[PDB]
Amino acid sequence: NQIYSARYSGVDVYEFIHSTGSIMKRKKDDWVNATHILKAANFAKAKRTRILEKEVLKETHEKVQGGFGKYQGTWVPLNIAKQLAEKFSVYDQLKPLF
Repeated sequence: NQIYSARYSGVDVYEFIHSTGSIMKRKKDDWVNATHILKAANFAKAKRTRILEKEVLKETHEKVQGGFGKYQGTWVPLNIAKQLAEKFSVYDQLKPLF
C-alpha cells in the first residue's frame, strides 16, 4: 500500500500508488485531487468532467490547470474528498491515503 512523499510544481504531496494511477494528498492543507478519486472509480474522461462539472465545481475547490500531468485536476478539502470517494465507493481503497 505504497504512499510516498513527492513534490510537483512547488507543492509537496503524499502520493498513493493505486492500481488506476497515482492519487495525491497535499501536505500543506490535506486537500485531495478529486480527478484522481474519479479515476480510481474507473470513470472515463468525459464522465469525470461531467461529475466534476455538476457536483464538485459548486463547492469549495481549486481547478489546477497547467503543469505536471499527474498533479493537475480539481482539488478539494479532505472532508469533501472523503464524501466523493464514499459516493462512488472508492472510499475503502483510498483510506490509506486519507
